Amino acid sequence: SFSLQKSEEAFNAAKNLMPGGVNSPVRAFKSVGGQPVLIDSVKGSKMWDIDGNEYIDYVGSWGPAIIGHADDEVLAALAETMKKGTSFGAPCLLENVLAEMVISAVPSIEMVRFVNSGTEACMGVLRLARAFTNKEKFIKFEGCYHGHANAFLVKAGSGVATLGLPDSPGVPKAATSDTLTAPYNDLEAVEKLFAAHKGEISAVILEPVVGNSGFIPPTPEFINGLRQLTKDNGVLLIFDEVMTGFRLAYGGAQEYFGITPDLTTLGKIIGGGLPVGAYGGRRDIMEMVAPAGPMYQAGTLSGNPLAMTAGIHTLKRLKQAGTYEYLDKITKELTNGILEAGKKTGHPMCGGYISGMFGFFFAEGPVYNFADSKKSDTEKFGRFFRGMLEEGVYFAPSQFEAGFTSLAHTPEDIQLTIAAAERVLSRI
Amino acid sequence: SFSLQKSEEAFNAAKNLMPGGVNSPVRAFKSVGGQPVLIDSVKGSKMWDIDGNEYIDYVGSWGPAIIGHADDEVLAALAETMKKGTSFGAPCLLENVLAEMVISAVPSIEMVRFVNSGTEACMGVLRLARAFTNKEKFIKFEGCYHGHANAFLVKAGSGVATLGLPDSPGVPKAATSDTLTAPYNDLEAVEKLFAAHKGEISAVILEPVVGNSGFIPPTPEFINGLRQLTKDNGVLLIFDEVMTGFRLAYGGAQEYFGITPDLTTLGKIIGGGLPVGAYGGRRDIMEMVAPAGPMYQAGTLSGNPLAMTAGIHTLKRLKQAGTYEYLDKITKELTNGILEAGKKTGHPMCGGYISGMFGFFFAEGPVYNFADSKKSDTEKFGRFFRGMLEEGVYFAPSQFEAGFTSLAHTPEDIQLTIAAAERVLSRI
Ligand SMILES: Cc1ncc(COP(=O)(O)O)c(CN)c1O
Ligand SMILES: Cc1ncc(COP(=O)(O)O)c(CN)c1O
Repeated sequence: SFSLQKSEEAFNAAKNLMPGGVNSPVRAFKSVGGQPVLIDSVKGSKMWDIDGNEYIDYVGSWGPAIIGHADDEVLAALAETMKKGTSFGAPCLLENVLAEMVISAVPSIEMVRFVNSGTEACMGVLRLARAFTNKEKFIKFEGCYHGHANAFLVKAGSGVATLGLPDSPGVPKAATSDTLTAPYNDLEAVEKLFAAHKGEISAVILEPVVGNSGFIPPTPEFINGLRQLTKDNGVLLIFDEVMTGFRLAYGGAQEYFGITPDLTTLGKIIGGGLPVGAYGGRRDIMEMVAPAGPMYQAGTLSGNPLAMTAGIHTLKRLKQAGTYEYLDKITKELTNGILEAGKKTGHPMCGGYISGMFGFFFAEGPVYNFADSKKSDTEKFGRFFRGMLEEGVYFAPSQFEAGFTSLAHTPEDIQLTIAAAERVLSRI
Repeated sequence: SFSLQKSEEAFNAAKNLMPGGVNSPVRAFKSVGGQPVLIDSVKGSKMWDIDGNEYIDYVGSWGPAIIGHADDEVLAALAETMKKGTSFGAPCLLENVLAEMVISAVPSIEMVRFVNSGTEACMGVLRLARAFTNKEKFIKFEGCYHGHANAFLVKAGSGVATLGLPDSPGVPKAATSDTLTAPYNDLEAVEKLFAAHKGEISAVILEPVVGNSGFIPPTPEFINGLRQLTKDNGVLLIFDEVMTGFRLAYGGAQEYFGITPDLTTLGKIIGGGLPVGAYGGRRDIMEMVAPAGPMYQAGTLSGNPLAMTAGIHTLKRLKQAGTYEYLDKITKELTNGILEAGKKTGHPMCGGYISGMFGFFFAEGPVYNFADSKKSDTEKFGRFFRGMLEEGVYFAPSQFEAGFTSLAHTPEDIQLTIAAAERVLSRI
C-alpha cells in the first residue's frame, strides 16, 4: 500500500517556487525516477515522510547525523542555548569551546576558523593555501567535490587536464584557469603535473576518501605518494574532511590512514545538524587569515551559538570509547550483507566501508576512480533504490553518493535492511 | 566601574585557537582599540556581555535581529520544529512555505533558491547572471560588499583602466580579471564601462543602499539611471539585498525605491537568526539553476527546517501593520538626535537613515561614495565608540558599518541613547 501521494502533490507545488523544486540538485531524484520523498521528521536511524511512511535511513542528512537524528541531548542543549539568543555577530565562549575540541580532535589542526558551510570552508582553505605559498595553481581530482566555488567547477577529460576549463555555465574560463586535474588514485598523473608546473603549484586538495562519486577509498600508494610528493616540493596537502571528518575516526581520515595534511576542511558533523564548516591546520599557515594576517575571509553568522552548541554536544558523544568501533561493526555487517545478497541473486556488485561510511556499486569493479564508477548500471540502481523505499529503507538517491550509518542504527536495523535488499535484488 | 575582565581573559585564550581570536575580522575590534566584548545573551534591543554589562544594541547581529533578539514567538517555533529534527538533506514543507513568503514579499522574485549565507547567495547570483547572459564580465561598485567569493575581492581603482586585481593574497589575478568597477553614485563611469565592453557584460550588482562602507544611499539619478541603462543594453540588474532586504521595507530597497531588479540576493533577516541566504528573481532566469537547468550550485544544509522556521516567523511578524512606519519614526529620531548632538558639541558629522538602517560619519560630508567615506575621522569614531560602551550603548565596532534598529527598540531606548551620545560627544 506504499504511497507517495502527499510528496507528489507538495513536490509539484515546489517546482513552481524553487528551481527544480529543490534547494540542492541531488534532492530532485532525477537519476532515480524524479519523485523525491518530502520529509516530515527524523529520529535516531529513522526518517518519516509526509505520507507517514517510515524508513531506516542511510543518508544521515548527508553526514551530519552520525550520533542519530534529533539526539535528545543535542536538542536539550539547543533549547537551553537559544533562550540567550541564536546569533550574536560577536565572539562568545562557545566558539572557544568548539575550537578547543576541534584542535584536540584533528591531528593537523592547530588553529581553526569557523564558517557556515563546507563550500565556504573549501573557498577559505584554497585562498589560504594560495596566499601562504604565493602560488596560484592547485591540483584537484576528478570525482572529488569541494563545494561550488568557481575554482573547483573544472572540466576534466581528454586533452584538458592542464587547461582549467569551466564545467558549468556561468563560470568564467579565467576562474578555473589555475585549476589542474588528475584522476583519483593516479599518482603518476600527479607527478606529471608537478613536472610540468614547477614553482606554480600551491596545493593538492582531495577528499581522502571519495564520497561524492560513490564510495572510493585511496590506495596506500596514492595517499602516501601525495604526502611525500607535496612535502618534497614545498607544496601544501589539503584534506577536504567535510564528509570524512569525525566519521572515519574521531580524528577523521587523517587519523584513519595516519597521514597528516597541512590544512583540513570540516563541516557537517561539526555542526551537529546546523549549518557549520571550518578550515584549520598548521598555526603558521592559519596566522595569515584576517584579522591575524592579510588573507581575507569573513562571515556574519559564523560561530553562532546554536551551531557551536550542537557541534560541542555531538563531538562530546563521539569522543566516548567504543563509538567508531561500533560503527565499524554494524557497517561491516551491512556492507558485506548487501554484497552477499547481490552475489546470491546474480547481480555483479562491489563496495566497501570505513567506520560509518560505505558504498556499493552495481558493477563488477573494483572501483578506483571516477571513470570506474561510471561502469555502474544506473538503471538497475534506480530499480533497487525504489524497491528499497517500498521496503522501508532509504539509501542515497544516487549511485554516485556514499551512504552513512549512525550510532542509533541497531544490529536489528542492519539485519532488516539486508533482508529487504535480498528481497528487492531477487526481483529486479 | 566599566570592566571587561572576563572578555579580556577569554579573548586572550581565543587568540590561540582562532586566527586573531575571531571567526570574522571586524569582531576583533582592531579599528576601535582591540578589546572585543564577548556576548553572553541578547534579548529585545539589549545585549549582555560575559562581565554582566548591559547595552542598548545597534548591531542586531549585523542585520538579522530586526524584530528583536531572542523573540519569544520565534523561539517557541524553533522549539517545536527541532523536535522533528534540525536537518533533513531533502525537501520539506517548510521550504515551500518560506519560498512562498519570499516570492510574495519581494517584487523581483518569482522563484527562489535558498543557501546558507549571503556569501553563497552572491556567488550563486553572479554565476547565474553570467550563465543566463553567456557573458563573463560584471560591474561592482567600490565600497560595496557581496561576500568573499574571489570575483568580488577586487582592489580599489582596478577594473577600469587595468584588469581587476586581487584585493587579498590568495586570490589569483585571473579570478578578478572579469570584474569591472566604478565608484558608487557615478552613473557616468558605468556608462563608460558599458560603451567600452559591448557584448561582454552580464550584470551590474550593487547594494541598493550601501551599509558596508558606512551608510551611503544612492542618488535618484544613479539608481534610476542604472535600471534604465541595464535595460537598454540587455544587462541584468542585481540588487544585493542581504542587508536591505526586509529592513528598508517588507520588499526591501526595491520596494522602498520602486525600482525592480532582475535578480536579488537575500540573507540575514531571512534566517531569523540562523544561517540562511537566498537568490531569486525572474522565473526564466531562475530556471537555469540546477537541477532545472545547467548552472551548478548546491548545499547540504540549505533549506534546513530550523532556519526555514525562524525565517517564516520573522517575516510573519514584519508583515503586521505599522512595522516600517515604526522603524522610520524611531530611527529618524535616533539619527537626527546624534547628528544634532555632534553639531552642539562642535564635531563635524553627517549621516542618514531609511527605515531600520542608519549611519553617521565623523566627517563634514556629504558622503556619496567610498572615497568620501574614507575622509572620516576614524580616531574620533574610536573615542566615540569606546565612550558609548561605557554609557551602555553598543554601536558597530567600525566607522565603515551601518547601524540597525529593531521593533524591540523603543522611544525610551532612543531617548537614553541620544542623551548618552551628547555626554560622550561633549568629552571627546
Ligand atoms: C567532501 C565535501 N566537500 C565539500 C562539501 C560542500 O559542503 P556544503 O554542502 O556544506 O557546502 C561536501 C558536501 N557535499 C562534501 O561532501
Ligand atoms: C550587502 C551584503 N552582501 C553580502 C554579505 C555577505 O553575507 P554573509 O556574511 O552571510 O556571508 C553581507 C554581510 N552581511 C552584506 O552586508
